Amino acid sequence: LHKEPATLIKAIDGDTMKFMYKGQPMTFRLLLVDTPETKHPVEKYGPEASAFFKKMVENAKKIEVEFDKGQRTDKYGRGLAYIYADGKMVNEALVRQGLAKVAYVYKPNNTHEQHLRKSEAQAKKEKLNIWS
Ligand SMILES: Cc1cn([C@H]2C[C@H](OP(=O)(O)O)[C@@H](COP(=O)(O)O)O2)c(=O)[nH]c1=O
Ligand SMILES: [Ca+2]
Repeated sequence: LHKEPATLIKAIDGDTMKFMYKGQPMTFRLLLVDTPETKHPVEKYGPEASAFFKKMVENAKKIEVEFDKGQRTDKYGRGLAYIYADGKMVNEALVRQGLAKVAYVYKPNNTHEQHLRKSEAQAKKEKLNIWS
């Protein structure tokens, strides 16, 4: 896997964002996680997850996207990646706070699954947010 740059245009919710990627605006969706819903007809921790994601990506010097080994987009045309803000994976950061659950684990895009599950298990043991 490799990391590629991208530019933040807008944070949408806990797990979806608009990026300028190779000079074209594109929606991206975090791999392997689900933040609580705030759009579709509001789940507990949805606004909290959304705020955490927004703050982490808005404050970054450098944003990178890392595709996994399979599909790079989902059926809605969203890019599927691990997103890094100054080298810190946002997917893991949300899970580690109990603001997302490991979810949507679709092979072959499961490279960081165990890493994320370990963070989830720590958030759960610490009784954080969704696990509280
Ligand atoms: C994270 C992810 C979501 N999806 C799809 C599954 C869900 O489709 P359906 O909407 O048809 O259920 C939706 C979950 O995204 P959201 O959590 O943004 O709604 O996006 C993928 O196909 N691949 C992925 O890797
Ligand atoms: Ca979601």
